[PDB]
Amino acid sequence: SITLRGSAEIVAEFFSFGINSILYQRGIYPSETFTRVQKYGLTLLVTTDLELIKYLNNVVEQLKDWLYKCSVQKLVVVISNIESGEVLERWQFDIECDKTAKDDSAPREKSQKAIQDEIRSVIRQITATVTFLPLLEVSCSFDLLIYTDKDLVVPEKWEESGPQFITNSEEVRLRSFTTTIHKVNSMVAYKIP
Amino acid sequence: GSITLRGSAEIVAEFFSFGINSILYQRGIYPSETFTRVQKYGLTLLVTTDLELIKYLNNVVEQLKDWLYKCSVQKLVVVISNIESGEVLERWQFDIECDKTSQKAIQDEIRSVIRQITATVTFLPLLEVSCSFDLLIYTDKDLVVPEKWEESGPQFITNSEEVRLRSFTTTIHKVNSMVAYKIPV
Repeated sequence: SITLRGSAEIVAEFFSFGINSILYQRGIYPSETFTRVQKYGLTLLVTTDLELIKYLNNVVEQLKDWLYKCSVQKLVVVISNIESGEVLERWQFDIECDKTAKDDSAPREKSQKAIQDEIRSVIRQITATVTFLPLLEVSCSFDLLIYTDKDLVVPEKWEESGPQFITNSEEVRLRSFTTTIHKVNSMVAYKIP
Repeated sequence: GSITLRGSAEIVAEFFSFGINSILYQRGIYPSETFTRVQKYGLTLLVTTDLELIKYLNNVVEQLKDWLYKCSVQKLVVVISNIESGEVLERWQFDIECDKTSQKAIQDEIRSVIRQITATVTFLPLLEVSCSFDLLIYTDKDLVVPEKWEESGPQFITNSEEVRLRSFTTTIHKVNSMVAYKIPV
């Protein structure tokens, strides 16, 4: 059994490792930037750069918050050529949320194993994605997007931003894990050569 | 759907290998740590490193590289089925575009395949039980095919835990033959 207490966390945790494993599997940050660790029963890499750690701790944390409340539905990783500004790759996580859970008599029935396994297969897929994605050879920087309700108060630093879709694109839809309180559809979108 | 492998023989085999590999990875048939990244044709590819499999996937692919140099094999079909159940779980079908026998060319081919395989694994349910592989080499009713290859086929077992796969077996199914004609007038 599992509760909003934690299902908020599980998904936040996912975004940490995912965003890391995206950044590493892409060439966003240097390969030696990251360290080899165990989670979900795979070996993923998380970053070492203090700047990037402090950064992600803030987002993983801020998401944990909003997930509890069901404010956030989209999280996007926008990979853009820092030389030009142009967008080259775009990882997009849709978050179907079950509002009627704050009000649940009993915790949902679903083993840790279950959920920690649906993910093992998502992350696993994102990894095998490496073949057909085009290679980023220009200096690229990333950026997060969070989609949320107008009916929410967001800390002062954030600010409204264009969607930044890819001029000429090709998407590929991926597996979707779910805690029964949060479903996360994941799909990548690359620039057609 | 079904994936189309176009090319000469020395190649189409290698492609099959890359695909049947990707399937084993993304479906968690073997573990994650079973595999490794290797680069060939300027691409990165996931391939397995369990010696059992390599031996087997090799002998079957070599014999396939052969039947192919003359376009005798029409389609390969992989049939992941529950091992006690019997019930099929999913089929992976490869249609062959046979050419009897630069690099930008190959490159695009591999991608379309891995990309196909990948977009597919999206819609499949999670696997959760033990299971058997059944490779089906579909060939011309006529063939140098040794008797053993048909019906029983060569196979291997792995009772060792940590691996979904339990038996992988190949078998040749001879069906008909095709001849392309024109009609100049």
